[PDB]
Amino acid sequence: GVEIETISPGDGRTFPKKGQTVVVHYTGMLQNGKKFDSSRDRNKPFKFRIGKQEVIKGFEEGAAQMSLGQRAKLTITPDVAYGATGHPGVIPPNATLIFDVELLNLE
Repeated sequence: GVEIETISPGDGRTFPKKGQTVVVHYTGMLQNGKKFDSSRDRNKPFKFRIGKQEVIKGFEEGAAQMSLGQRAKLTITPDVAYGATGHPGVIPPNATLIFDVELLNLE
């Protein structure tokens, strides 16, 4: 599943909803610390839509438990990421993924 370790609290009231556009900064790492993706390098927020299957399952599941202004470390098991196949490029089979995520806005 998804483990959430809070670095900075959100308001604890305002969470992502169906029909909303989620606006976040994120950085994705393997367990060994290596980066595979980021929004922070381009220095601009990344947007994705709840329920629209635009990101891996674990990432959305984690974000949906975050409130406005929260920054957290999401630990995501392979079965809700890329699983036994991994993905072309950095991500190997059975990769538990680490995401540094900040929930900036909901549009």
